[PDB]
Amino acid sequence: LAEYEKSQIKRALELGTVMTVFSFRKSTPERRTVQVIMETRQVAWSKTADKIEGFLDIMEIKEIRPGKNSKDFERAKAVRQKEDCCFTILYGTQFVLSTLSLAADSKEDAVNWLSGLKILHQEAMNASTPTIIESWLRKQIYSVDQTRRNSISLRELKTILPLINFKVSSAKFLKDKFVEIGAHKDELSFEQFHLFYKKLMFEQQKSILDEFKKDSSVFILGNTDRPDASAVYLHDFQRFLIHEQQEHWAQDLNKVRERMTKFIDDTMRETAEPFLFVDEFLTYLFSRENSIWDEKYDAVDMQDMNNPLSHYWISSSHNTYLTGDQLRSESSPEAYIRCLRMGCRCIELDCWDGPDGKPVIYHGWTRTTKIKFDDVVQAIKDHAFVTSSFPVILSIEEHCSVEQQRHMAKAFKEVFGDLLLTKPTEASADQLPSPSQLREKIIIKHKKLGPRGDVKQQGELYMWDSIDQKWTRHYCAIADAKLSFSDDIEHFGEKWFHKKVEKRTSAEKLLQEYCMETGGKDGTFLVRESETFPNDYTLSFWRSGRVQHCRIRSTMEGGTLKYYLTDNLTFSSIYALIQHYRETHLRCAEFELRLTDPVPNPNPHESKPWYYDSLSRGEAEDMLMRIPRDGAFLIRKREGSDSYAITFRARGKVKHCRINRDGRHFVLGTSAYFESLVELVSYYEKHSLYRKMRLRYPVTPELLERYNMERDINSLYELEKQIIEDNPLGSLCRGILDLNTYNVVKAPQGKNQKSFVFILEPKQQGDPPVEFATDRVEELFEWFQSIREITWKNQSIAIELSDLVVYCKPTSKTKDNLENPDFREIRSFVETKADSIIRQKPVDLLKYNQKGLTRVYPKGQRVDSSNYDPFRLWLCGSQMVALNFQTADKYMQMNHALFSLNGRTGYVLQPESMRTEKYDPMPPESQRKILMTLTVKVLGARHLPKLGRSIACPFVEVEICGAEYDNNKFKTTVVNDNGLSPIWAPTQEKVTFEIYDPNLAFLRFVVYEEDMFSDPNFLAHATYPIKAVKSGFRSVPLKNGYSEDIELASLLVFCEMRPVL
Repeated sequence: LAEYEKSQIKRALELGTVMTVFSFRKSTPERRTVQVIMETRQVAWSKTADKIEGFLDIMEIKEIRPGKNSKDFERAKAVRQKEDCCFTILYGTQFVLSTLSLAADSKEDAVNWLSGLKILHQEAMNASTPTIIESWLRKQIYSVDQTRRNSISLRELKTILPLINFKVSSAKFLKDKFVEIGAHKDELSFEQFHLFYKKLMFEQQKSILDEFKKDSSVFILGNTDRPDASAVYLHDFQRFLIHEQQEHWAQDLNKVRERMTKFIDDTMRETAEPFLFVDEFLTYLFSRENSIWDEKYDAVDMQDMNNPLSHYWISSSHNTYLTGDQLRSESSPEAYIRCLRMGCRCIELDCWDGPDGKPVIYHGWTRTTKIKFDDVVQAIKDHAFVTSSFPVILSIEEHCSVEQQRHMAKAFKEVFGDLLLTKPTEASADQLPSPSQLREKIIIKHKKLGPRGDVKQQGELYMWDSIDQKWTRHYCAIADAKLSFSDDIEHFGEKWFHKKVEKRTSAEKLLQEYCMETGGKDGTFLVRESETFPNDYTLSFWRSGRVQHCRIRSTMEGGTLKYYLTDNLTFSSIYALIQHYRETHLRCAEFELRLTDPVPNPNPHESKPWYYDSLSRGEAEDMLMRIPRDGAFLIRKREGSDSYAITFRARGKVKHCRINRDGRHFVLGTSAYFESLVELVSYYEKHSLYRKMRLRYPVTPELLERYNMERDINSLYELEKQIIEDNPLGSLCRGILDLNTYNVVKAPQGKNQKSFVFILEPKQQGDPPVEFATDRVEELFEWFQSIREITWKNQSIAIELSDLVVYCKPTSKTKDNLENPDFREIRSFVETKADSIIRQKPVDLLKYNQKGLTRVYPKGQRVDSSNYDPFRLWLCGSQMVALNFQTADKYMQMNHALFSLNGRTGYVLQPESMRTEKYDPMPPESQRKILMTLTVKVLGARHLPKLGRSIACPFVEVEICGAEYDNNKFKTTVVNDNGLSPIWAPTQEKVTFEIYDPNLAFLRFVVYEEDMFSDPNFLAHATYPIKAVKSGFRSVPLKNGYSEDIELASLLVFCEMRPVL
C-alpha cells in the first residue's frame, strides 16, 4: 500500500468515528466514539470530546481479529451488524485478554480501522525509545487532567511524581529544577515537562555514565559527563559499539548512522554526523535497542528444524483451557488462543461428557465452566499457525462415551481438512519426522486401540461464622474422611458536615490549611457549629483569596426546620443548599460566590467503631490475642505521641504498625500517603499490607463480646507444607476438619436465614458446629449421604478417533520400564513419578527420549495452577514438559525464556552434545567442570512499576536458574524510595557466576521492593537463555509476571561472558 493511502487511513482513524462498543458488563451495547491518539498512542472510546473515557495502550494490543469470535459478542444483540463490520481487539498484560469489541456502521470503515490499526501496531513495536518516552509523558499529562491539555502545574506535577514511582526529595529542589528548565509561574508546556523529565533522571543517575568511563582501555566518553548537555560522535559511538558492545554489524559506519537516526528520530537532526546527547546516551543504554537479548535467535533457524521431532523441547501446557485455579476458574477459548499465539505447540483437551451430545471441556469433578467443543476446535484451527507454522499436538484426556468421541473425531476431520495429520508422513521411517517435515500439520495424541485391537465431592458451600454473622461462600472438598475448604470467594453521615469543631477560628484554620496545601478556590466553604448563635449551623466560606464566616440561618416553618442564607435561598436538607449554591452562586449584598470543598473532621475516625481512642500496647495485644481470626485489626492513638498505630493479627502473630502524620496526610511507613484513616482502612480492605492478608475484620467491643462468646476456629494446624500436599485443596486449603469426629445430621429447615443447611453435630458435644449450606437441596442431600458413608471390538474408545492418532501413541504396557524405545509411543508422567524416575534412572530416561516422546504434567495436588520445576526434565531431554500457562511462577518464566528462542516457534532443538551416547544428563561432582564464567554488574533501572500506594524501594536479585550446581544468587543493596530512576551502588562489585551447562542455563534478573515490614514482593522479571545473553552494557527489558513487557521498564547491566579455555 502506498504511503499516502496509509496516511489517509491513519488520519481517518485519528479523527475517530461513532462505533458501537460491546462488553459483558452491559447487556445493551453502547455507542461511544472511538479515536486513536497518536500523542499517547491510545485507542480511546468516549462520549464527549473534552474527556476520554476508555484507555487502550496500542503497544499492548496482542492481536486484532475480525468477525464476532470473541467473548463480548454473545449478547445476541449484535445480530443486526454484518459480520465483516464487527471486529475485536485483544489487549493487556494478563493471561485473560481484556477485550474491546466494536461494530462499525460501514464495512469499508471497519476495513480502514483494521488496516490502520495493524499499521499503528507495527509502528509502535518499531517505534524508537524517545518517541514512546514522549508518548508516556503525554499519557501522564492526559492522566492529570482529562481535558487532554498540554499544560501541567506544580501541584499537579507533585501529584503525578509518585504515580511515576518517584519521590519528591525536599519540594524545594523541585522549584530549583523548575527554574533550571526555564518554566515559570507554576506552568509547564509539554516540551518543558519533557526537558525537566530528562534533567531529572540525568541528575539522578549520571553516576552510571561514569562507569562507562572507568579507566584505561578505550575512553569512549571524555570527562564531559557533567549536567551540561554533551554529544557522542559517530566515530566515538561506533568505537563504543565495536569495543564495549562487540557488535559485528557495528563494523560498518552506515549501520551506526542508521541506528542513531532511528533512535533519535528527529527531522531537524539531518547533519552529516548524527550526535548522541549524553542524556540521549543514558536513555540509549536503557533502551530496547541495547537489549541484552540477541536478535539472531528471533530468526527461525531452519537447519535446526531438520532433526527428528524426538530431539526437540516442545512447548506444552497442562489443562490449558483453565484461566486460573484448577477448581473454579473460568474456562474460555481465549486461553487456548493466547497459548497458541504465545508460542505453545501442545494444548491439553480434557474433553468430557456432552449434555446435548456434543462434548465439552472442564476440569474433572470441579466447578470450572464448560465450553462447546466445536467452538474450541474452530479456535485451534483458526489460531494454530497464525504465529507459527510448525506443527501442534493436541493431547486428549477423553472421558466421554463412544458416540461422543465419534462426533469429536468427525468434527476434527471436518474443521481441520488437510491441516490435520491423518497418515504418517514417512510410512517406512523408523523414527519421528522433523518439525519442518511436519510443518502446518496437527497431531492428535489420545489412547488408541489395544494391542490386539481391543482396549470425592467438591462444591461451593456456604459457611456460617458466628463472629462474621454472615454467610461466606467457601469451596470445599472431601478426602480421607476429612473436609478441606478454601478461603472466601468474595447531614450526619456526609463529608461537608463537621459538627463539633471548636471555633470559627478553628474551622477557618481547617479550611485555610486545606486550601493552602491544595485546591484553593473562590468562595470555598465549610459547615460548622456556631459557638455563639443558638441551635444554628454556620456555612463559613473562604472568600476569593481570604477566609470569611457567616451563619447558616434558621427559622421554623410549616412544622419543619428551614435553614437559609440571607433568608432568600431556604431549604431543609443541607445537600439542597450546598449543591444549589455550588451550581448557582449565592448572591449576598456584597458578593456572588459558590462553594467547592468539604473537609472531614481532623479526627473523623472517632465515628468509626473500629477506632480506639487510647489503648495501651499490652492491652492491644491482649484483645488481639483474644481474637484468633486472621484479618483482625484495630487502630489506636499512641499515648504521648501524635502519631497513630494499627494492630493486626497475621499468621497467628499480632503485629504493631506505626502511622506518622505529615500535614493533614497520614503517612504509613515512609512512602504511602492517605488523607484520612477511614480512607486508609477502606483502601487496605481491597488491598494487601502483609503477605497476601487484607484488613477484612474490624475489632469492636460489641463484636469483641461475641468473639469472647466463641473462640474456636478450625484452621490448617515444612510440616504445614506436607499437610498442604496431603489435602486435596493443596495450598488453597484454609480450613481442614476431620469428618469422622463430626456425626452429621441434616438440618430439616436449616438455620441462620438459609434455605438448605446441614448440622455437623460433633461427637464431642462442646465442640461448635459449622453448618455448611448448599445452593441445591439435591446437592444438600448428596453431600449429606457423603458424610453418611464417611461415618460408616471397542470397549471405551471410538474406532475413528483411534484411527486418527498416528503419532504420540499412549502406552503403559511397558509401564515404568523404558526398555525398547520406539518412536510412536508417548509417555505421560506425573511430576512426582517423573522426579522419581529421573532420580533413579536419569540416563535411561534420556535413552528413551532420543527415540521416544516423553510428556510430563503436574500432579493434581497443585490445584492452585502452580508450575513445578522443569529444569531437571529438560536437562534429561524431556521433550514435552507441560505447565499451567495461566499462572506466573519462576519456573514458567524460565519456560518463556527458553522457548522465546527460535522465533517463539515452540520447538527448541536440543544440542548435539546432549544427544551423544557418551554424555550423561546428571553429572557427578568429579565429572562436572566449569566451562564459562559470567561477570554481571547491575547499574540502574528505569520505570519500575508501582504495585500499591507505597512507593517501591527496589533491590535487584540476579541469579542463574539451573540445576542444583548452576543455582547461584546475587542480591544488591536496596535503594530507598527511588523507583523511576534508581541508582544502585556504583561502588558495589561485579558477581562471578560459574556455568557448567551453557547449552541450557538461565540468567534471571528480578526486581523486588522492601515493604514497610521488610518482606520482598515481586515487581518484574527478565529471564534469558544464557546462549542469548550478549556482552557489554546492555538493558534488559523488564517484564511483568506473565512475561509481557512493561513500557520503559529496563535494567542496565554490564555482562561479560568469558568461556573457559
